[PDB]
Amino acid sequence: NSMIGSSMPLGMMRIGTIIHNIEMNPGQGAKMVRAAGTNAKILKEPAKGKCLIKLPSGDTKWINAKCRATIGTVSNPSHGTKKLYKAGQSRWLGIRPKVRGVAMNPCDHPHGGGEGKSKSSGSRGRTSVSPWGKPCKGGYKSASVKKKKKRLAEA
RNA sequence: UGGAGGACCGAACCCACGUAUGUGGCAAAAUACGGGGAUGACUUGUGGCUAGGGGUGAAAGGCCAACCAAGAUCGGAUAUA
RNA sequence: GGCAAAAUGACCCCGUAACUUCGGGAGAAGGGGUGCUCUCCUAUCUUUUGAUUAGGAAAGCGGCACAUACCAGGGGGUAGCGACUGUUUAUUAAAAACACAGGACUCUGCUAAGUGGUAACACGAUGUAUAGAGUCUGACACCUGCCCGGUGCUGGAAAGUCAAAAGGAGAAGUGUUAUAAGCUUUGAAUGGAAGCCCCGGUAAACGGCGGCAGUAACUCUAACUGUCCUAAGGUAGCGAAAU
Repeated sequence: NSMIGSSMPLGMMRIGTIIHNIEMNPGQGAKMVRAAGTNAKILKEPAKGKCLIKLPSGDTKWINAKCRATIGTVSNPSHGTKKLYKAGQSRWLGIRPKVRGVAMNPCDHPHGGGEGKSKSSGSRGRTSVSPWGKPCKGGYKSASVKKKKKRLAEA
């Protein structure tokens, strides 16, 4: 009897199930997967406090057994599918119009300038860069690779 | 039967497209006649916030007290030339 | 440069094309009618008494003229750019500029990434990958070729190469002594993470995408091949174009 909407610690949870609304620290409060209809999935139960979970990001983590979850995927699966159809919809949600790089005068974004469209060089030009010299394509992480690799190689 | 629309025509309203006027003018940016949208990414009143290598920008090097590729005013300072 | 000026305009009726995303084009275009008088019937109307006001029949009646003044769309055919409504250089540029929903890539497992500050801390967000940030393009349809050699971004192997801290052992100054003790100066074999070096990965990352020389019963050109070079040698498509 694993029934939908119910919660419990993972210690009373069986392998292969589907879950959402996990909490990272023991009882802190559900901060893991929460969005409209997105489902994690457990992978095993070694009785060492930890439980290996596969998250929607594809990657996986270990959560203490005394932590909790909610059976079944979150509600409302379509929201990730509904395509808006004008500008007013964004505006209502809260957005404002976002301006690109190659538009701004060079004084304002590293991609500026040009007499007509252009951004960077054929030798010099580094890549496409954020407003603060940080590059955004290629797999860039900016020395948070330290944190990533530490928490990974804890496996 | 219903009454949706970043729907339509058109005053309030805002905005500022063309011509002519004016060019110590009525006015240090207006007027006449025509123009565009006109339930929406709307217009507005009130009061609060962001302050100069900074703000803010549906991005023009635009705007920040009538003159911004770095405000105003004091001071270094009778700067230098 | 038909700029301006002119003209069309209203209501009712007739009828209305290409095209298509089948919602629209569309007030498409193109026409007619519009006054008042009495009568008839119709409705309607309690504002009581039966008539009055409007509509639509049908007969007059006058004017050149009957939305008579004021008010009030010029329309059609076809390219380019942009999908459009929007926004912008207050106070010479409102556009093809910007945005825009739509698309892809990259980053983030939550003390989330990213941002402001020194720093607490705040935003992110009383949000949790169908989420948030950045980047390029810009509805829709058809589609999106080749190159990772360069710049960047990135994974990774042991090798050497390592800066500093760790520092052998020499040498040297001075000390009876002519050079032991001792202090001191310099040293200086090993030490050394990243990175450098190397091998990879990336083009909806920044970027680049060629020459020659012969060759057919008309020349031509070359379907054919020989060729030099690259990392790769411009595919679909388009084309004296905003080029």
